[PDB]
Amino acid sequence: RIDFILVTNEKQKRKRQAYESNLICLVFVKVHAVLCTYAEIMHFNPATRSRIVYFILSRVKYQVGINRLVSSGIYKAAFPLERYLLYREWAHPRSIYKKQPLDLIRKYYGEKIGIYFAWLGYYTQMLLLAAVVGVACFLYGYLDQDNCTWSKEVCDPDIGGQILMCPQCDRLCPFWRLNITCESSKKLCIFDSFGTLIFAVFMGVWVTLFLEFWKRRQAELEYEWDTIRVTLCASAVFFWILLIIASVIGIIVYRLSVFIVFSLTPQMATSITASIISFIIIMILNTIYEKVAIMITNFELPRTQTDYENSLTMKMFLFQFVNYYSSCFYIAFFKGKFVGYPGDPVYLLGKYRSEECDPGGCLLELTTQLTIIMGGKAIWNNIQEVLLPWVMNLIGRYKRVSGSEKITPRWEQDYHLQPMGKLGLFYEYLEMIIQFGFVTLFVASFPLAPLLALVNNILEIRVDAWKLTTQFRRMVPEKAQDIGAWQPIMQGIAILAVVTNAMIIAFTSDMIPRLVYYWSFSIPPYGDHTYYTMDGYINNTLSVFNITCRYRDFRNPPGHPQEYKHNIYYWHVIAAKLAFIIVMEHIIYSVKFFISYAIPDVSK
Amino acid sequence: RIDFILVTNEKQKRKRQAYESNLICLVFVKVHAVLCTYAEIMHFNPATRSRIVYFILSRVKYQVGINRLVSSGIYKAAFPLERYLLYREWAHPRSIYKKQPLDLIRKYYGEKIGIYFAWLGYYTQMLLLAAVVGVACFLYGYLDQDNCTWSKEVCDPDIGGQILMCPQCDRLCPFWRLNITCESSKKLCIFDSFGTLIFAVFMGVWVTLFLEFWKRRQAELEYEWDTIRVTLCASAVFFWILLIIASVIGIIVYRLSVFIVFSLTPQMATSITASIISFIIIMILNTIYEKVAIMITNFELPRTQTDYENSLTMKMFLFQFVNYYSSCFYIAFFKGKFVGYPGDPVYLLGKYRSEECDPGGCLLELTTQLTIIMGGKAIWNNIQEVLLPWVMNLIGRYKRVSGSEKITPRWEQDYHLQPMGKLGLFYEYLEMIIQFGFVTLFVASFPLAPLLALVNNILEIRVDAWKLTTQFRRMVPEKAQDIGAWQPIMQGIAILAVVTNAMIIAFTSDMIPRLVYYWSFSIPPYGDHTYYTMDGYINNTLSVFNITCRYRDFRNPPGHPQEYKHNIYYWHVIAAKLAFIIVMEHIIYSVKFFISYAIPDVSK
Ligand SMILES: [Ca+2]
Ligand SMILES: [Ca+2]
Repeated sequence: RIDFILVTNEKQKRKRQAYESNLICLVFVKVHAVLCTYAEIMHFNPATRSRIVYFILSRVKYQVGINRLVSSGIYKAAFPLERYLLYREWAHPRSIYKKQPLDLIRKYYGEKIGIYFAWLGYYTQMLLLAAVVGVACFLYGYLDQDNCTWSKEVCDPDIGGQILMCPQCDRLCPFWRLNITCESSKKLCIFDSFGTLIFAVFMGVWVTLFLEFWKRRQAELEYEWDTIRVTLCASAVFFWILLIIASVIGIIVYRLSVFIVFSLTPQMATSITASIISFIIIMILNTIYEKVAIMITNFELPRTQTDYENSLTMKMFLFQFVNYYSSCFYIAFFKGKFVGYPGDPVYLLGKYRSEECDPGGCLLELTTQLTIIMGGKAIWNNIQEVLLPWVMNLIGRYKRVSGSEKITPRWEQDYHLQPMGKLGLFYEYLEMIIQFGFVTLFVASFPLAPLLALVNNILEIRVDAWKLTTQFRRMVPEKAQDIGAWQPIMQGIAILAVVTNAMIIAFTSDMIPRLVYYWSFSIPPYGDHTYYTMDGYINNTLSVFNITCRYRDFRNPPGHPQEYKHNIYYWHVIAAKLAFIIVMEHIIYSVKFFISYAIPDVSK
Repeated sequence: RIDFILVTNEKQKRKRQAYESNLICLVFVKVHAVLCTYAEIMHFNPATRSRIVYFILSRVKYQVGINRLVSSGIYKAAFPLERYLLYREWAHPRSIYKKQPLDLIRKYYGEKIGIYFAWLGYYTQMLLLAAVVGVACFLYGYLDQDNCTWSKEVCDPDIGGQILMCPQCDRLCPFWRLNITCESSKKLCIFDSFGTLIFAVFMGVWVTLFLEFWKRRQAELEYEWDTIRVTLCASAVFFWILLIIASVIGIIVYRLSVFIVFSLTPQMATSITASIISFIIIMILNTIYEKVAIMITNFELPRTQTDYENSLTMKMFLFQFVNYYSSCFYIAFFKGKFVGYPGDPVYLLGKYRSEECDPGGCLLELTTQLTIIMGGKAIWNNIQEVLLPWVMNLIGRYKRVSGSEKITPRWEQDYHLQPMGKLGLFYEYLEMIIQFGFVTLFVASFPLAPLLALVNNILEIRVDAWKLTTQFRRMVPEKAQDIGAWQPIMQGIAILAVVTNAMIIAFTSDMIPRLVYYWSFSIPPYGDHTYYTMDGYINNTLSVFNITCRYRDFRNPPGHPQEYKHNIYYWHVIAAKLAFIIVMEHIIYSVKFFISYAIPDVSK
């Protein structure tokens, strides 16, 4: 029974006939394994039966491997050929919610694809406790939003009506009031109130437990399963940061476009629309960033893709890092900053002015860009994988695909299946490490981003199950362990996540400015109250600006001793911002030190 | 030739005679190795000749090892028996400065003691580049101290003479002027000026390079050489923090003693004297902390000392951490804080007041406590090791000790030598990890603390060479690698050092308050000058206090809007303190990420 099938005319022909000769123990050439004699050199099962015959295909070149032989063009394809159950209890409609038979991914696909499919299946249950603490925040961020006087002053037009602010832009830009920030700041109080600073502190607890409990999990998965130089790297990173700023400026021009033609408030309709339009070009500029990441690595020194696990990963992911997240690193740490003396922008070192944010925290503009990137990439990378097959279950496959595991010699049909690609699950880990660096990078806001990534991870655990089972020409059942190049990147994201979640709460969410006013401006030092009460916070926080209106900034009022230089309060909150950065990092980095000390990695 | 020598009466006698029987292939019993037959079970040289016969002594107990046999009392001692050169070119006066033959510590003592003696020898050259950048600071902290107007106002009695401060203590405590802080603040400007915030940033660069270049070094050393549970651990840490605060209060009462009987200013003579008196009791309370660390581990569960490498290390070092450093963690983060409304102390939750620091930064009280702890422990732990032998080279040893390597059967003389102790180089790594967590914990101040620890590490590299060669009964040449339990502790000190050096500069050194005044109070916002100049900083920084005098604090003057609550400036500097914590950690933790990425660990 079959294990692997292969498929200037006479000049390449003599290059081909000599390799098949010592392999011996259109028309497609069968193999079958002499089977034992290469099973002792490396340390039955049809998934293993394709392994050893690929190990046979590894050593013997020619006299004058299919690495350069298929890349030259002599061969057109070389490919291989339990499956019935993986369409029923693990694939689609006949049943879709049943626990994943991960040891029956060893049975078919091994651990190249299993260590993604248990890292996905662990991720989903680890997103389950992370989504109820999104629903918990959705409970007391919305249902508790009837008294909290953050999003009650802003929607009462008596506390939030007469608050006449300044324009942001220069021309065609109004003196816009408050009471136009209510439909955004009635749902803003579910994203920030108290159970996000519980939740992001929980997320920092979560991601540093998501790691370590997976570190115990993959150890259990390791248990149940087997076991000129500084000049060349310079001009690869140096053209890169020149192309980072293209991606940072990609959103902003498409921020310069849609905001003109426009003007369920239109402000939510626009922030959806620009995060659709920027989602178009980040879908486009993703294609270029794969092609300019290949041509920099082949212009880099020789190693087959096998070294691109260390080099294309650190370039193509890190392009995707810049392509996806450095737009969101704009709406978060660089958008809302740099207003000055006459509302002085930094003018962005050119002839135009720079742009500002709104007085609710600029987190809502993030949290919809966060939503419909990670929930648009969830759609678009699970609609692209039902459009490649150009149908969803055309043929019946009721008694036929049982037979395709029975015997059913069909390799003319398996030639029609698309090849897996030269890089395997590199493109599939990429769209999840992109998702994982969305659930943990910008999560203070939108705590249901686990739930959105939960029902995604009930489908993506099943749609990637389905296209591996039905659609793709079968990948070689390679045995790897420790998923590899992403685990320093996940920890590289997670240590960056403890910084950036804390920088989300401090520098792009006005909850520390709320925390402080509760504790240090409604006490009678600088305040007018008896005990702690959040009454009167929206007038009590911002800076007036004489016509020589308020703007989202902590600055001395004009007509005071040192005006448009900061306050005690810009100084206190930025000192409490920087303390919250300092405290919550030194606690989460201690709990990361404690929890990894509290439980050993190897299985109990 | 000899490899290892051993040495109710009849009741213990029958327990003894049966072990020697199958070992066969006062009066001291020789051994010599049947030598080959245990050299294949584990994977010539007299240093190895004592290894394999100790490996022979490992398996065969008795029928009814010297672990429990010498601990019971049947045996009185069991011990073992190239050496001429290690007294000449590596030991003392005949020659003392010659490069250490570290591979000739493999020749005699192996890698139990060699991996300390190359970790010391690397440490010394890595303290050499760290001491010139102490001399560089000693150049432009002293020789540049003629204009800097920090320590020129304080010694000019015209800028620092009329500055009439407040008392610190309550009774017998004066209204003390300035011009009594000049002899301390003429040498204060060598400890803090610019080339300490270069140097501590250099130290944070240094310790994160001291690690990684040793990580490359020990890899080269690995290359050239071989290859109820939560309830029991609770009440060990819970009685401990009750004994931490004894060590914190150990200094303060001996701060309450000497400061009464007293009152080259007497203030330098007192800070030497109390850091002599606290050095007495920390020498005393060290003895208790060894005895209460043993009796907690034998009251903990059974493992011979072999598990005490993981448990006595994490208790006895961590006692020494608390015994030595938590006095210096008092003079640094908890001494100079908590002054309040009528100069309100926190009263230390009792019937007495609390105590304050001086207006130069409280770093000088640290830097002499830092000096004469680490330079008194350098004396006392290298005078205790010339007093145990009760002489230094009594006998001639010119042609005799050459003969002790020639043959010279002398085991009656080697019985007189003191035993090495049950724990080996645990007490010798301890006094250096104590020194290493002095060079890197509290180093912003005293940049010659590498040079003090350099000439120490020319003697300690030689006095520990000498007592290993002449004095001690020879340790068993055990082969270990990665020095072990201290390498997570060194990295545990070093990641704590990046925090605490930055917390030295910010929270216990007024250089950030100098940095800020240079940049943000002598510009005309809040200032009265044309360009940046450090003129007028000592009046311009502190808080007046109506009789209702200045004190080292950033507070609103009485008779202002919200008095004795902080300023823009307490708010700016503490925001720039916390930023300097944030920036220099995120740069040093990035350079730690960059340098460990820049160079691979395994040898080139
Ligand atoms: Ca997929
Ligand atoms: Ca010593």
